[PDB]
Amino acid sequence: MGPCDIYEAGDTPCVAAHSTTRALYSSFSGALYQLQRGSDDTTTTISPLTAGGIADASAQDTFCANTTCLITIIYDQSGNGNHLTQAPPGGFDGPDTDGYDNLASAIGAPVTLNGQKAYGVFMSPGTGYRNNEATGTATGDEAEGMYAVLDGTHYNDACCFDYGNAETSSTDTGAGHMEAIYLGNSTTWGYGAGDGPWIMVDMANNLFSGADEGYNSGDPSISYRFVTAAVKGGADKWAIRGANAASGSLSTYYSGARPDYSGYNPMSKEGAIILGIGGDNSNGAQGTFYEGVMTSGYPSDDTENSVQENIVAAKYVVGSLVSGPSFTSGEVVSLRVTTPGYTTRYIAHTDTTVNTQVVDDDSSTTLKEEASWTVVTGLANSQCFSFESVDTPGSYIRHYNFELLLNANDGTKQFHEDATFCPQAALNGEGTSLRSWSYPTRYFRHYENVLYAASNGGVQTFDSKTSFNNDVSFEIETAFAS
Ligand SMILES: *[C@@H]1O[C@H](CO)[C@@H](O[C@@H]2O[C@H](CO)[C@@H](O)[C@H](O)[C@H]2NC(C)=O)[C@H](O)[C@H]1NC(C)=O
Ligand SMILES: OC[C@@H]1O[C@@H](OC[C@@H]2O[C@@H](O)[C@H](O)[C@H]2O)[C@H](O)[C@H]1O
Ligand SMILES: OC[C@@H]1O[C@@H](OC[C@@H]2O[C@@H](O)[C@H](O)[C@H]2O)[C@H](O)[C@H]1O
Repeated sequence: MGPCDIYEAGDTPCVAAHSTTRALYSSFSGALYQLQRGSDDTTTTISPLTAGGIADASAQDTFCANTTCLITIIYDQSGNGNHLTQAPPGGFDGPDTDGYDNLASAIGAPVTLNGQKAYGVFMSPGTGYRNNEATGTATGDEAEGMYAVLDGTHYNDACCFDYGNAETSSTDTGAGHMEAIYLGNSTTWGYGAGDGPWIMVDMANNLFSGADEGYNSGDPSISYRFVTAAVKGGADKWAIRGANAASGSLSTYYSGARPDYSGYNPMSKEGAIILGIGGDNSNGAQGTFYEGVMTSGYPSDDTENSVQENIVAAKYVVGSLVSGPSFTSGEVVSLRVTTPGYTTRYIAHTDTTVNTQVVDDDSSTTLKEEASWTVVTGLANSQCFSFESVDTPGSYIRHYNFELLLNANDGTKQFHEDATFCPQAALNGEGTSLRSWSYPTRYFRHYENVLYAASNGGVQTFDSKTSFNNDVSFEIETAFAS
């Protein structure tokens, strides 16, 4: 039995079921999600290896070979057709074309379910999926239950990383017009004990960590690499239950009556489905979606313990983020451009500007240093790396407004995440392709001799698809700074 089988057995069936990693029903064998490579814009679907099995990753790898990929659709295994597509603009606009949010990369969250490779949905700020016209999802004050397996170590405080019930107009229509899971350390509304993140319930104009608006000590900081967030709501009653999806039971952080404030009882849920964003399209949050569902009816604590147990069984385990050459901490390297007509330039810098210059043995000591980088363990992820200036120690290469700059490490989380880059076998085949970690859709890329955290096609002029593969492939060579 898969999650939704258990939910069916409990008389609280799924009305929406999403996951890019595995089937949620034992008998499901259809398409899980859809891909689309930047090479030719053509698509393809990835399904389970076998009925109710894990996703056929190799197929995604085959399809995305020597190019970039995005997840265009996360199908609803339930049959209701509540697939999740690119989120539209609402109370806020997305960073993508005409106000849309960004589709996520297909390789930003590689994992293995019981030894089998699969891909999660790594969402950077500005990314979001939605379905404003679902079927079967609770509305009005109707009871419902939901859950999700997220990455307890990927998130922020910006509004809002959700997965649940939202408004069908993509606008904030007031309190009680939402019921979605939330995971982050935002404190603009509710919040819990510790530094976070916290599993909270977005009920519109308020993320709730418990009964009282604002602070609630009953909701603890939950930060496992694989978190199971279970949330349910009914007639003047709801609850927050969390657990290490990798192992163990669900714990109850909240159980009781609706927060005692106008508009929260009875509820006024509209029935749309959102992911990685807020009900009015707030898109400043980040997270990782592995699998999750919504249901009709208030699930019994028992029913949920079964789902959790099944999850633990799925055996989630972080997957390799690196491919290609790769480096070793403490290694001093020099990165050479492979694009035809620029093959004698190296990634260097002029103060905080990271660019490409012509460096050779006649070059000054200063430039050989500005063109030499010390590779240290990824500031935000030990699997990957961060690049430190040889000439300017204490500073690393980080993206800002998507421009590679040379700033000093200020010890913060932001800096850490903006300075982490993961090695991938060069798209053109020559060397490595340095993929951002916090923005898996972006790679080190030179555009008119200046470095950017560019995507294969986008809203920035430097996101150009023209010469992309070459502009993101670099050869690792001996550091000029010896
Ligand atoms: C959410 O958690 C992060 C990480 O602990 C907090 O970030 C720090 O941010 C402040 C405000 O900029 C800096 O003084 C600290 O130096 C940062 N520390 C780290 C470790 O990054 C963030 O403030 C938290 N958000 C809220 C709303 O409380
Ligand atoms: O690389 C992208 C990103 O740029 C920096 O933030 C800019 C910030 O984001 C919006 O709220 C506003 O446009 C601006 O204040 C981050 O350092 C980096 O991750
Ligand atoms: O970074 C070097 C180079 O810049 C970008 O293209 C520049 C383009 O080429 C000629 O047609 C003109 O000089 C200019 O519009 C590429 O992305 C990159 O390889």
